[PDB]
Amino acid sequence: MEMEKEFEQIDKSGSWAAIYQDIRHEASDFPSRVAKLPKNKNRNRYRDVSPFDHSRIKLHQEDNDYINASLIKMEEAQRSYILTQGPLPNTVGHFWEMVWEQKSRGVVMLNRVMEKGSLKCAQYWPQKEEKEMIFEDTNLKLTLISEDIKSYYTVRQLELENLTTQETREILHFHYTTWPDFGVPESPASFLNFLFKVRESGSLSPEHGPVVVHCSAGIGRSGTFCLADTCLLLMDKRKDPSSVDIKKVLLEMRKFRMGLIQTADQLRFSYLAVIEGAKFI
Ligand SMILES: Nc1nnc(-c2ccc(O)cc2)s1
Repeated sequence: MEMEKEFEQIDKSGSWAAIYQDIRHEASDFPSRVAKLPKNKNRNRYRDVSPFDHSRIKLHQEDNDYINASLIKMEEAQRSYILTQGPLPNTVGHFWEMVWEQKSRGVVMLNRVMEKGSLKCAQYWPQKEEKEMIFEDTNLKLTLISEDIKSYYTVRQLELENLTTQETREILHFHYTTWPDFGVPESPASFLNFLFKVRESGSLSPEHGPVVVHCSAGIGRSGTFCLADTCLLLMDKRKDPSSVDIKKVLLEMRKFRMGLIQTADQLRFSYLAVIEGAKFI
């Protein structure tokens, strides 16, 4: 069923809350035993948001390999994403270790450091060229190279250095700065513009490790970003773009991380973004 018609049918009937609960009811349930170990309690931002054991990212160290991060592997679309939480004061070194080990080119950030008067994630990148950051626990150095500030997003060039080998890599930081404190954006136009800027960079392409995507919990806004991207790629691989079922794509993605899309308003916004983006695809 053409999703644009399914959309008007749900909207006219006001059944967004009913569709969303059906998804929550059918979603996969897999163990997260490593996330709930007592040694990991200070590695988790939210008690109710954990990575499944089968899909979790492992840090390459014998001490403790745990980070709140999942590999979402979309087989038909041929795209992979790492979804993670906003880093904590004691996990900023783990975060950059993961970026290094997984060979990521891009980091996508969909939140502000402060929202609703509370801290949603650590200040995990340098704000001035001449004041670099050193992570002593993971032996990494991070330098701000340049910054391009626009109306809806900021793009930063960073240099990450493995102090152990003196190898360096260029990381691009794509920071969407205008998602509102409550609700979802009114138009998907600036979110779609942002997504196509990330694509243009090469960050989502198979010659690199998976893109790292985060918000505060790494399931709501982060879920919207990967669902829209995968749906638009599929609408292009299929003889009948109309065969793309956004609810079936979301349940597939929920096999890899729990809770993707946190509200009925985020589900509706995801439909809007894909409907509007398809008009350019
Ligand atoms: N009426 C139409 N159905 N499909 C179209 C299409 C699909 C993929 C593209 O890359 C460009 C155009 S137009």
